Amino acid sequence: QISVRGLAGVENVTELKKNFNRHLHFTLVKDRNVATPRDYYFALAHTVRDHLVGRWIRTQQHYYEKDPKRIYYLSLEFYMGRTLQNTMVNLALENACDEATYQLGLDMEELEEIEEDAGLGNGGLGRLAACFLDSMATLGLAAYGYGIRYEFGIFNQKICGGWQMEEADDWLRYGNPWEKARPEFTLPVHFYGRVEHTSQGAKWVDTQVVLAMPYDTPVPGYRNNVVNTMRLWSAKAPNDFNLGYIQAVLDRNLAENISRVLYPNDNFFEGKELRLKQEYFVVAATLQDIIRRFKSSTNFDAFPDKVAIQLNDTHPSLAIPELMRVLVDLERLDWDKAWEVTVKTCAYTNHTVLPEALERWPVHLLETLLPRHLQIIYEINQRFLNRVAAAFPGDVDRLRRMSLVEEGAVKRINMAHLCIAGSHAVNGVARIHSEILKKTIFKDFYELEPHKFQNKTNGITPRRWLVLCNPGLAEIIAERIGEEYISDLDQLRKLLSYVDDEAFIRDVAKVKQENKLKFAAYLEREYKVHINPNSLFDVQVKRIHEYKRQLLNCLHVITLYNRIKKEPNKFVVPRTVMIGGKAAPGYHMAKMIIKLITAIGDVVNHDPVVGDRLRVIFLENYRVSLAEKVIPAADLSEQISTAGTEASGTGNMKFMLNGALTIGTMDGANVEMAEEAGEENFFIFGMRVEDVDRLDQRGYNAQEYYDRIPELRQIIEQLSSGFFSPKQPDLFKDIVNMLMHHDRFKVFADYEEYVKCQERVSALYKNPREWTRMVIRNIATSGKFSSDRTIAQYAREIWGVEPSRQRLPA
Amino acid sequence: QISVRGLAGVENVTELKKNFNRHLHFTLVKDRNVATPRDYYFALAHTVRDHLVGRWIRTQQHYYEKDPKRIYYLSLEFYMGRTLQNTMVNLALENACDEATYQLGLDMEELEEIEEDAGLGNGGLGRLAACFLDSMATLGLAAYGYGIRYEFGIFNQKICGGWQMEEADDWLRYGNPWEKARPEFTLPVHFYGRVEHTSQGAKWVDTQVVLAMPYDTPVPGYRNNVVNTMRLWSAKAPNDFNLGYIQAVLDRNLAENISRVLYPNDNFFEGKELRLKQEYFVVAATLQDIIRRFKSSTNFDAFPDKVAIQLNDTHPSLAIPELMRVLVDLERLDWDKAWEVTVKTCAYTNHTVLPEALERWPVHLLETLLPRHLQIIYEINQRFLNRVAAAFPGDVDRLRRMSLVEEGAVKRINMAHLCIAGSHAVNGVARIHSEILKKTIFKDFYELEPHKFQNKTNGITPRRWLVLCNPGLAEIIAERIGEEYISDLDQLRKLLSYVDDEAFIRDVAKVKQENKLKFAAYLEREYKVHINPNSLFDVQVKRIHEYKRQLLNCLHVITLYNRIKKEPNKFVVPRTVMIGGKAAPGYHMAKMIIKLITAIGDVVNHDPVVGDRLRVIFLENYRVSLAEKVIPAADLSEQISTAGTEASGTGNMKFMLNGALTIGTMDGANVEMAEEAGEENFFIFGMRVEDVDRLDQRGYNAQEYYDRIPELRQIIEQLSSGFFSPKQPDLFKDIVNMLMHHDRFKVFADYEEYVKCQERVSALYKNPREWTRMVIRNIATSGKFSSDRTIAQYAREIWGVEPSRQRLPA
Ligand SMILES: OC[C@H]1O[C@@H](NC(=S)N/N=C/c2ccc(O)cc2)[C@H](O)[C@@H](O)[C@@H]1O
Ligand SMILES: OC[C@H]1O[C@@H](NC(=S)N/N=C/c2ccc(O)cc2)[C@H](O)[C@@H](O)[C@@H]1O
Ligand SMILES: OC[C@H]1O[C@@H](NC(=S)N/N=C\c2ccc(O)cc2)[C@H](O)[C@@H](O)[C@@H]1O
Ligand SMILES: OC[C@H]1O[C@@H](NC(=S)N/N=C\c2ccc(O)cc2)[C@H](O)[C@@H](O)[C@@H]1O
Repeated sequence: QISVRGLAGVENVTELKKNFNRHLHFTLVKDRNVATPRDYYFALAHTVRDHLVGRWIRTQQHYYEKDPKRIYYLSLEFYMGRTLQNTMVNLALENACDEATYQLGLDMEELEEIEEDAGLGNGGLGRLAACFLDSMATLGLAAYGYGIRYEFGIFNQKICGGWQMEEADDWLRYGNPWEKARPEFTLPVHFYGRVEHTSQGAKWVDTQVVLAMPYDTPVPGYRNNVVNTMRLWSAKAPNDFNLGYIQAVLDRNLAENISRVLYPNDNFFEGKELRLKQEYFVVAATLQDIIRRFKSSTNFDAFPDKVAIQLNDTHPSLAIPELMRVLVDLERLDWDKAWEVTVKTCAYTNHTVLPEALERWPVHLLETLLPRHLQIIYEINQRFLNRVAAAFPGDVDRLRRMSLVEEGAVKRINMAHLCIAGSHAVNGVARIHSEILKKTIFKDFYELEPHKFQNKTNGITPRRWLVLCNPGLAEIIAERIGEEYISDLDQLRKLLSYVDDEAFIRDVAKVKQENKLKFAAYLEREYKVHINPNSLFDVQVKRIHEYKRQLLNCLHVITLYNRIKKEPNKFVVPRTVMIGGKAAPGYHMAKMIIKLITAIGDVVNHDPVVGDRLRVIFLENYRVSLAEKVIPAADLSEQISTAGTEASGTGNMKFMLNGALTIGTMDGANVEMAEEAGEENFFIFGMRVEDVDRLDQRGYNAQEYYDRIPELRQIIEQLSSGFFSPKQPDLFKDIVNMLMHHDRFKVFADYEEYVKCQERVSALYKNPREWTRMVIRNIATSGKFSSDRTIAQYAREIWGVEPSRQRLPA
Repeated sequence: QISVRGLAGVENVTELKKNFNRHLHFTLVKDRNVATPRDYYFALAHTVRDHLVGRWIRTQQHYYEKDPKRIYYLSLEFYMGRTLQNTMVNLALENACDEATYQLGLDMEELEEIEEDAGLGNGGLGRLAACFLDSMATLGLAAYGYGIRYEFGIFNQKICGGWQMEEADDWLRYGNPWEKARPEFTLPVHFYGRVEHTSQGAKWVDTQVVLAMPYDTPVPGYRNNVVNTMRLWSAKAPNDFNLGYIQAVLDRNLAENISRVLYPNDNFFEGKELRLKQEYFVVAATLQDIIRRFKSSTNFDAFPDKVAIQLNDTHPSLAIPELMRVLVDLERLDWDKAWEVTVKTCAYTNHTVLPEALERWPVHLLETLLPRHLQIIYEINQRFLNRVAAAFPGDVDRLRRMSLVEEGAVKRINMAHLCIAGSHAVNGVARIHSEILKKTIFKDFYELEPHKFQNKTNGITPRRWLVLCNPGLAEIIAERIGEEYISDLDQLRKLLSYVDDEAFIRDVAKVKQENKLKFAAYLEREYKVHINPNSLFDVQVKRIHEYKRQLLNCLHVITLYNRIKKEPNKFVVPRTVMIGGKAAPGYHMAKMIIKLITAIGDVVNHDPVVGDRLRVIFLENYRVSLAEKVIPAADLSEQISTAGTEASGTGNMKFMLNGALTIGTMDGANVEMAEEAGEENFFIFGMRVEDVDRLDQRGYNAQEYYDRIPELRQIIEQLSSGFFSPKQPDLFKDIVNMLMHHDRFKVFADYEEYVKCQERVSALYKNPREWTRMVIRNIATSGKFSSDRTIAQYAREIWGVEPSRQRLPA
């Protein structure tokens, strides 16, 4: 039907049809009379997966013969989403499958909707890992993603009476056709026990054993026949476990609980023993696998030439002392050489500056769980602090600031300090974030070792985030500049020479309109809600956090509502304001914010005077598959974190690529997006990092803003008095109290500039032609934010490997 | 290679080879350089399973069009064993697969050894269910086996220092290629709650819900293209389960524990809540499925014409009040009509007379767990007892004897009494057993309703138990009488006219010798033990129980040893004495018996004076796959239970069919085996049922035997003094104490006759020609003990359906 979706050749279509029927019959054990849509989805999944096999086998064969340096990306999160459409896109099968299913009397789109997301992540950090895997394959790198196969991913969110309820994400219930179990590469992981000292070395003994069983999922590159591996570990009890009898068998669950569930905290640290176990489990199994592969290529001097380990935040930081443990205790290398190998092997990526998000494990936990690792950590700290003492003689305060061991009521290990010490590179995820690392939280470390510190601005894959979710945009672009931009996103710059082209302007705007109509229809069907598709689609989608300032958006919404009620017969640009995202189950303020959003909707959406001029919708169960639908339909992208708090953001880049304009603070990657597009093509408002610092010195007084802005005072009085909760008038007192007396993120200080900047958005929207020309200038300059660029920089600047765009033989 | 294993046609062999390679590539994701024996097994399993699909689909289609009466066989146990070879046998694929694998450079036998048993049963009752499914398919009956998919089957037994250790039977670890998950037919099962009475009916409310997810396994008939279904339920938590957050997800395990593990008790009742839950779980899910299928054919009068439910012991006895619950509470039928339907639908098979094996559930358990069922049971009891009162006026003691409710310290429900009341037929499993039911434990019920009581003597399938495990015997038989006996085992009678045929005598004996050499080689390879293949193979394999009198065998063994040590230079017929079987983990005496057996071996097998004249071996981990190996190699079958205690036995029939002679008491099916073969062709010894009763009246005094038999006294003095346990001289005091003072099974009373009868065995073995002629007379008369005969009798006499030998279209 459309060009970018590949060829629908006669032989390919015939071949897909017959393999589809074969799978329906032999694999699913059904015929056409009894089959449900789900059976049809599964027959298609199996038909598609068959095309990965040859390439997957030959790619891994290739790495064995060529023996390139291997990249190991260790993450506790891989937020993959759905796999069917992505696989078709990367193999150029989409149009052929569309045609094959059409002739079988099936709608492929309807079948696509049946697949559950692999929701093995919380948000941005987990999605980054997934985008990275795609780019690593597309760039021909010998890369492996290693993580945990959680039985339950991020919870499904239901909204009940305006409140978030959680339900278990039982994503494996019907079976996962995209994975291959590899029980033959099952490995032991050790826990607890004690340290014994012998004549020649320490020994870790009397351990409890848990088995790590790998499941491999293929990662196809974009049309290059490269198929890499994501290996996810599942926890299994050994067979003599606990071995009255009935209870011993039932207690196997305790061991297997390690891989049961993803911790649902976005940007918050919870010092729970189960989480620690998960962190060690992935690290111990992965390293054994790494070393096995390295030996099957004694000379551990070549280890760093053949191995790179990337730590996705501090979550797999135990990789550092585990590598040391294996090299010293088992391989019998001397400490200093083992350490040299470790540093040159490992690199650490930091994803946050929020103090509450930094992992600081209590010493008593590590003592019981991983006694040898603690000993190794103490030894690392002693030797590191000796270097600091020598570089900064007599600077006693520097010593306690830089120590891996934090003193206090409970002694803790600072995992970030561990990571910096045991890595040859440390990067932040956007230029301002990386600068904040050098200037503030890791200042001491940067002064000791400036060479270690780097920036790698985040990106998103243009395969999932343009071609897959916005085929109509991808196609109107390809008609003018060809298809090569899909794996070389800098080519979008060529679109600048079409900014005054009347045909292109019309087409860009038509595609957006079609996406909005499709999403507006989606909302009615599955959620019975009415929206005006002519309105400006104002969307804020991301995890619910105080720092992300969904509350600032709320205040804007109420301001608009109050202004309409003030002058009802005045013209306003109509808006559909959509806010979505999950709150962490324990995060009370975030749950209150959700309730506020729905409570605002209840008032606004039923006021007869408002009409179809303002709608407020809470987008339930925001997740990768939902992002793929709402992002292409958006006009306005809300990126409004307090400057200095969003390390990068990636949602921001998704919106930019799909034809939304951005209202945002100079925070995270927003700064670089504004720089690429030009500041006149971005709706920038609010305090910069320096303004925040100035206010912090002086002291943030929210009352000042309340006193001087009458529109803001009215909103606070509405919230307090029970205007938005008539039956429970004090419902939102926690929110008012926080805003007035305890606001770490200074919502009030940015309110005036935000509202003003929002008026400028509405003005531009009144002029369809100029709105669209600014949109074109955003899409045209979004090339930098491809994860192919990001990964090319990791490869050259950290891992010491060259990317390749060459095809492997088909 | 051999005739009975089917044709190896050029097209079939070519087709198997290519489908094998296709599966190795697309299914397993391997090539020939990396594949292990297990991968090769799995490629073959998938290649074979593909041939079941068309037939499986068309068989179930057929039942839908013809709407025959359906048979539902409800069991908590299905001891299936391995499936690969059985599938090949029933589809006539064995020689073709053998040839296909040979040409790929593979030994199919070696691949067969890789498959784990489906060990979903304890022993005879579980194996009976499996044999029945095979016969039901072979006889063209519309039959379904319903049970539980246990994650852990019967434990693997390891012997450590002579003691049984248990390890979890993690049989699903590598995935089960023979099942198809059917998550779409998932059904709710209710637990706990309370009973509310409304204007129109009782209602069961506030229940905890557990989901029942079915897995279907095909059951192929022998060469008739009929493929029936075994449906096994797995327990799943609902998704809002318990729904702080992390714990709620982890607590899902509590619900899913229902299908976790098989209770390892053979012939013993343990009143554990988890077991009760398992019993209701299978019953509730199965009945919903039954009723669904019945409606998709309001007129519940036709229910019994379209449905038969067979209860395999009392384990699924809750079927009776559950059917009543559904018919009264949900369908709103009046009690009396619902009851009529129930009785005509249900039939009960009893498998034991041991009082400790009868299920008697505490009232307080049913009250909490199944409050409505208890109410229904009370109502059944009241109405049943009113019938008894009317038939036997003033017989107050009869009333309390027949009550479903037993009074005492704890009130209990007698599940056997429930079953008799709610069933139109009650059968025992061998003629003497069924007679014992009418004369003793169910005497009162037989007097009230003599028409209900029947016999159905057990059988074994000749597919697994001759063709599969003894191809060499099957072939020498087929050479003379054709292949038709495989599904008409009465034809073995034709072999009587070959009892003096010199060629046949030679061939029968050659096959046994070959089987003995193969098993003797098997023992050295996998267990490093030396045996003399010229010796008489004396085997007792079955679960370890006091009633089965492994101890009587032990005493014989020691007698032989003592006699040799007495007259070392006298000739004795050499014996290899093999004893194997699992003990229930809680059963202390059974565990002591195992230790005695190994301790005897330790002494006998290392005495230089004994030589290769006597060997005592404990066969570790006895299970279906091991039975298939040892039974064909056996010369002497030990069936030596105290008369009145073994309801039937089926092991006995397996040995008879495979060319072993039987030494046994007149107990269970032994009586009918002796009757078929002629008593001169059986080694019968010991007390009959009547002799046991006589001794019981008088009082069993073990001391009498100890005093009067000097050979027996010596053995007791050896056991007591520590001859068989020099380091722990008092090790066997519990055993001696039991034999001397507390022996329910009268081991001593049968000792003299046993030893004497064993001398007569040795004498016959000295005459190879006459041994073999007696063997021929056993095999020739083993036809009665085919489960095809058994199932034909259930069909005609209980279920009201005609068996059919006709082929369905291929
Ligand atoms: O069908 C559901 C089951 O599929 C199996 N996969 C098997 S047996 N082969 N898979 C091959 C394969 C997987 C991914 C591909 O891209 C290509 C082939 C997996 O190992 C199971 O974990 C899963 O439950
Ligand atoms: O391969 C391992 C997996 O196989 C799946 N089976 C599938 S997807 N199809 N099975 C078809 C089938 C089964 C038995 C047959 O005899 C014929 C076909 C089962 O549903 C899973 O429970 C199992 O783990
Ligand atoms: O670089 C990718 C993205 O990473 C996110 N960080 C996230 S989602 N978690 N960051 C830290 C963290 C997460 C879970 C924890 O349990 C502890 C720390 C940042 O907040 C984003 O600004 C950034 O775009
Ligand atoms: O009919 C088949 C076979 O059934 C067996 N009975 C068995 S193995 N269990 N019988 C009762 C029982 C089992 C487990 C329980 O938890 C309770 C009762 C009998 O002991 C055999 O003599 C007979 O051949």
